Amino acid sequence: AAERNEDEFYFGMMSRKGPGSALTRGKGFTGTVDGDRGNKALSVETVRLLKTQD
RNA sequence: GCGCACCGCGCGCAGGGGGGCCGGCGCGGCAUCUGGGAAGACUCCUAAGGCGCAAGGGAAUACCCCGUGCGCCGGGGG
Repeated sequence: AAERNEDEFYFGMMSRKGPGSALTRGKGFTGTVDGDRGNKALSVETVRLLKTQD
């Protein structure tokens, strides 16, 4: 954290959401980067399929 | 009709059959009036925007709140 480069660029930054700050995260601030549970916003046709099943 | 005063009524109670059919309650209609809901698509349809589903974040942690992907309607213009 001391010897980091402020103008650094990685291409995972275009596909990840950073740790933020206490002001952009607020009470839900830990110092970490969130990960993916594999959940997704599912479209309306396939939810119609899943609710005919239900 | 028994017990209580065999110098008395009435009383504690078992309950027959009908009565005053007095009022409440129950059920049935009730031309209207009253209230609520539904309601006509000219009407009302919450606004120039809203709604739904699925994910994401936060909690008064039963409720609720905020703005990503899919859709559904709408206003305006046309």
